[PDB]
Amino acid sequence: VEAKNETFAPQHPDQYLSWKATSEQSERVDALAEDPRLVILWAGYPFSRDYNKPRGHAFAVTDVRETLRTGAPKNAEDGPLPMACWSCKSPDVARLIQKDGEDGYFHGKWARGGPEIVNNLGCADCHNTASPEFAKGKPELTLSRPYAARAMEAIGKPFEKAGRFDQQSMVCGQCHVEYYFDGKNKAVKFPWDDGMKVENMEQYYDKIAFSDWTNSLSKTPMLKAQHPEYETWTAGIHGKNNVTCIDCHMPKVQNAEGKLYTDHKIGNPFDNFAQTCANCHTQDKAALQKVVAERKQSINDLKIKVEDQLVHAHFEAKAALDAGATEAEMKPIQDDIRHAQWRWDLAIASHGIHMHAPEEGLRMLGTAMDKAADARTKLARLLATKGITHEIQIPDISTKEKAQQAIGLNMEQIKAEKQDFIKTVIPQWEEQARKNGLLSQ
Amino acid sequence: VEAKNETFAPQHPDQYLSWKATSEQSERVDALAEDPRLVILWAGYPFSRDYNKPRGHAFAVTDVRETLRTGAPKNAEDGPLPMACWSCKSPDVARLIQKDGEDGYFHGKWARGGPEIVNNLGCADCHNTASPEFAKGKPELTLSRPYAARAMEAIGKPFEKAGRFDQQSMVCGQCHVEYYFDGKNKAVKFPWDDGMKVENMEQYYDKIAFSDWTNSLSKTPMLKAQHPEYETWTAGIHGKNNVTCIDCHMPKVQNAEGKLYTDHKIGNPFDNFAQTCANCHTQDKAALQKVVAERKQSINDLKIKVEDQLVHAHFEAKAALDAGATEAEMKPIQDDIRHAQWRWDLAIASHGIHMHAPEEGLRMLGTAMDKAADARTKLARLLATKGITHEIQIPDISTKEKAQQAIGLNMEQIKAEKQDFIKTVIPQWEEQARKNGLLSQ
Ligand code: HEC
Ligand code: HEC
Ligand code: HEC
Ligand code: HEC
Ligand code: HEC
Ligand code: HEC
Ligand code: HEC
Ligand code: HEC
Ligand code: HEC
Ligand code: HEC
Ligand SMILES: [Ca+2]
Ligand SMILES: [Ca+2]
Ligand SMILES: [Ca+2]
Ligand SMILES: [Ca+2]
Repeated sequence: VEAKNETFAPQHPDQYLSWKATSEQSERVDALAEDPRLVILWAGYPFSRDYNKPRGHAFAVTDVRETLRTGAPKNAEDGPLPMACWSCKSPDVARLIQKDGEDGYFHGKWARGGPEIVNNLGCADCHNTASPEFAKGKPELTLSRPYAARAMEAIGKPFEKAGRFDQQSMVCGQCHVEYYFDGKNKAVKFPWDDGMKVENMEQYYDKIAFSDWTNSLSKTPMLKAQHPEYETWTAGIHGKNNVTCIDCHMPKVQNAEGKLYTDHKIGNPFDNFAQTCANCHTQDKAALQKVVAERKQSINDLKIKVEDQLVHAHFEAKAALDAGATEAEMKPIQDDIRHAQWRWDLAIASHGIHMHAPEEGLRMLGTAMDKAADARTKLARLLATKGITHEIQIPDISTKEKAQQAIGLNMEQIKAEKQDFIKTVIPQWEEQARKNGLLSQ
Repeated sequence: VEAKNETFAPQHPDQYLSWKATSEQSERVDALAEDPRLVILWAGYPFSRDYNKPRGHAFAVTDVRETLRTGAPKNAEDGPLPMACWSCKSPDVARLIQKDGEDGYFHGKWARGGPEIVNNLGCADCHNTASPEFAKGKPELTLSRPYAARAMEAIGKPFEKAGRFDQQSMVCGQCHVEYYFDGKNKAVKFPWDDGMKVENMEQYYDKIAFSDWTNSLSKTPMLKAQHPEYETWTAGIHGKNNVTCIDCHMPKVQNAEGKLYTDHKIGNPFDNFAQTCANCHTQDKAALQKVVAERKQSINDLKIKVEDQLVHAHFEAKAALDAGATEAEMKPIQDDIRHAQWRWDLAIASHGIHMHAPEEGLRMLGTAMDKAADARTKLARLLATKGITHEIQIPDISTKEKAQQAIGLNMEQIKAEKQDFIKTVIPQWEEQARKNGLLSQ
């Protein structure tokens, strides 16, 4: 596998050039600053430190390098996070998987990978670049992540038997999914064995009593959702009609000399409306943008109501622990909080949900609300048995920075450490990669 | 106005015959039997006695005659309900409105109308049959209910200025809407002044402190939703694309001799798929029925979770009243129950919601859940201050008949009175109507 994408700029100029252009999509928006409530709901987990909205594929490697979530490893065995964090960021992951094998790849801390995983998300992620057919300009789409191949099988869709159009969406489905870390090596695995609906994955995580972390306010064993667009897309009316991710996000387009190719500048479809929705819809651009924005507002409105409930629940649960509640007394409440938050998180962890499957988004939040209702109703009784009967009062969480101080984060300290790491360690990584010829000189 | 529909059978055979055929749609399904939870939620209101799903237009008059809800008037001034209950059932309503004027029509009890309102929902409800153009076989659509005309104005769409296709949906919008009874005469009025969304109508009813009834379990001043398909259709993706009620429910169709006309057998569109959906869709019948049925199950699943919460809330509120809670103490809880149930009710009072605007149905239920959550959380605290800290236990409500006994209904007594009334008073009404030539001999 060839991870150095430049290698391919000469044979495949139109793709290389449009691919490279995702660097223009560089706005990196602080999702926590926008919704400080998230810091409470993720108390005790790295997402409470740093969580931004997605940007261009071109920023993948640098963004995982720079999140507060990966911390500031002193050495190849240090740092909070495992090798698996590289998995969906670079074609060097494919290199390493074929070089050291999967287990070899997953072994160790993220930091171990720093001077190995250096090329931007690119050609060998989606393409079997080895094939002689690829130089000839045929796609030769492939799944380069074996854990993604397994999952497509688990879901009844073995890649190599799927038709061309299913395969298009599956390449995106290598990374744009909900996943968890499986086993002591912490390998990536999509929780799809029982299906891809919220309640499927819920029972699945429960069969194996898995938790991503324990919320540090309520002591609840939490599950974390991550960007489930593949699951959520297939549930939506476009996916039911086999409108693929490529149909909206990678439209066929023309050379300055009318040669047709696929736009690799993967971004917002509305930017190229004539070449995307317009292919299948007669409504004009402003009409369709308007509909989409209404679904975004609806979901956001309900989204915040659920989040407000969960903020009350985590702090009520803390008030109960402080009042001497025992584990047996907390366990049913924690079950409800775990379930409520999982449904909420999965509902909105994809920033596309209002477009891909707005009605599933709304449905998940409704069922999140049902569990949050139970959680807080059980807490009001529990606290009563402890002699407390007033409303539990929440610290000021009107800003990201207040919410972070409120759950005990030393943000200056944390940012200082990260800034020191970025400034000094990353350039060491790139110099090592150059010497080893992993990175273009 | 000509309320005797037969009058028109000779000039307009294809319409008359298909119109008459809604009598084939005669299955009258007991909605209460299916969901006994409704009896609790409507405790103290007529809907807790009798509530069926819709059937054919041909059964409108007889169904309003036979519901337990209209009771068994001893005379023209007796009975629980007003004249307004006739409003959306018969073209004799249009007769009376033009003959006695609107105020004259609304004055009095339902019972007063019994020998006056006797023809089936029909031609003069939707058509200006007076127009010479109508005999010539032009539609000459009209709004025969002035309170419907006002509402279309209130919504920025004066009928006579709307285009042909908006007008099609507006005739259905004379009856298929959420309404309330305004003033001492209890005239029909659509609560559309602030718009037709759930939150519009909610603030609207609140501005004027209106209540339909007080739930007899929780003493909450309740609002009742009714079949808001007009409002809900305009909100959905088909209405946004001006697919009219006629496009799915009254398809254009062909004579045995290829004369084209509009099917007046108003029923389920799927029955005539080749002539309805198929006009605009390429998916086949089973594919589209399958989608529609999934949305129906999603909504029904959420629907029952909200209902269960509201059942708990009404009985918890009762427990609190029983424990001595004062009005000041109850008022904030009652506000939340009123709001929660209103959002739920409006979300599912239309049996078409999963088809017309599934996502607005889901959304409303989500916001119903948020208020139900607040209601029960405040109740748990209120009860605590009364020395109660255990879960409030709910009577057995597993059947319609159990739930009805549980809220204090004497159903045998009620049914016996109704049965007596139907057997003896109705045939008197029809004989009077014949003698006055209101009803075909
Ligand atoms: C595929 C299964 C992934 C694994 C494993 C990890 N990430 Fe990821 N990440 C993935 C996608 C598809 C996206 C974009 C969509 C989205 O909703 O964000 C991302 C994005 C990020 C970002 C940028 C945004 C942000 O959160 O600031 C960061 C910083 C990031 N990912 C970090 C990260 C870490 C630290 C991981 C190891 C736990 C990790 N990702 C794994 C897909 C996948
Ligand atoms: C996934 C995120 C991709 C990355 C990274 C790259 N390509 Fe791609 N490419 C992708 C898809 C989904 C498709 C279309 C397949 C189909 O069935 O239509 C393609 C296609 C190509 C082609 C074929 C010609 C064409 O349709 O334009 C070429 C020559 C190609 N891709 C080249 C290419 C190069 C050089 C890349 C690295 C810079 C690269 N692709 C990355 C998806 C993805
Ligand atoms: C793992 C190798 C990925 C594959 C395969 C695909 N995407 Fe991706 N995507 C990935 C990451 C890590 C990120 C976040 C980048 C960051 O640094 O923040 C993304 C992001 C997107 C976005 C958002 C773009 C923006 O400007 O905001 C989109 C629209 C997107 N990805 C689409 C997409 C499609 C359509 C894919 C299949 C061809 C696809 N991605 C594959 C990682 C990976
Ligand atoms: C058209 C029917 C689409 C298909 C098929 C897919 N996506 Fe999409 N996506 C679409 C739109 C219109 C938007 C933007 C919504 C808006 O408010 O403008 C998106 C967005 C995304 C994003 C996030 C973008 C961001 O926050 O920067 C991602 C990560 C994304 N889409 C992924 C994605 C994948 C993986 C798909 C195949 C499973 C896919 N989309 C299909 C429209 C459409
Ligand atoms: C063909 C490959 C499509 C492209 C490209 C886009 N859409 Fe689409 N859309 C498509 C189908 C086949 C359908 C189902 C209706 C039908 O014609 O049978 C739709 C439906 C929608 C809807 C309504 C459903 C809903 O989710 O509420 C919307 C709002 C919609 N499509 C939006 C949309 C946008 C914004 C697109 C460009 C980003 C777009 N579609 C592209 C097929 C296709
Ligand atoms: C229009 C503004 C109406 C007024 C005023 C009343 N009703 Fe009605 N009713 C209306 C529609 C559009 C429908 C069918 C749709 C639906 O969801 O039911 C009905 C149906 C009935 C039925 C049949 C089903 C049932 O509940 O058993 C009955 C018995 C009925 N309506 C009774 C009724 C009474 C007693 C009224 C006065 C309070 C009344 N309706 C007013 C529209 C309208
Ligand atoms: C509303 C529930 C209606 C009732 C009751 C009746 N008609 Fe109707 N009719 C209705 C609509 C919505 C339309 C279509 C208008 C359009 O723009 O296409 C019609 C049309 C007719 C016509 C016109 C010819 C045609 O398109 O078939 C005729 C001759 C007609 N209607 C006759 C008719 C008679 C005789 C009725 C009482 C038995 C009657 N209609 C009732 C809606 C409604
Ligand atoms: C008041 C005069 C009405 C107008 C105008 C329209 N409808 Fe109606 N509809 C009305 C009632 C009172 C009822 C319930 C009948 C009963 O006795 O239960 C209904 C019912 C329907 C139904 C359900 C039919 C079934 O078989 O279950 C549908 C599909 C329906 N109505 C459609 C409809 C359309 C499309 C209209 C505009 C042309 C329309 N109705 C007008 C009362 C009135
Ligand atoms: C196609 C896009 C439709 C339009 C436009 C309207 N309706 Fe509809 N309606 C449609 C379907 C497919 C169904 C049945 C759903 C199912 O599960 O099979 C319905 C149903 C109704 C009903 C209730 C039927 C019943 O319970 O017997 C009513 C009262 C109804 N529809 C009313 C209605 C009105 C008033 C409309 C214009 C505002 C309207 N529908 C448009 C499909 C479509
Ligand atoms: C033209 C007058 C239509 C008729 C008749 C029916 N539908 Fe439709 N539908 C129509 C449009 C213009 C759209 C929007 C997408 C697009 O092509 O631009 C749709 C969309 C749908 C959808 C997807 C949206 C959603 O609500 O989830 C479904 C599921 C759908 N339509 C179903 C449907 C059925 C069951 C119909 C017969 C009862 C039907 N449509 C008729 C236009 C028209
Ligand atoms: Ca973005
Ligand atoms: Ca996860
Ligand atoms: Ca029916
Ligand atoms: Ca009402």
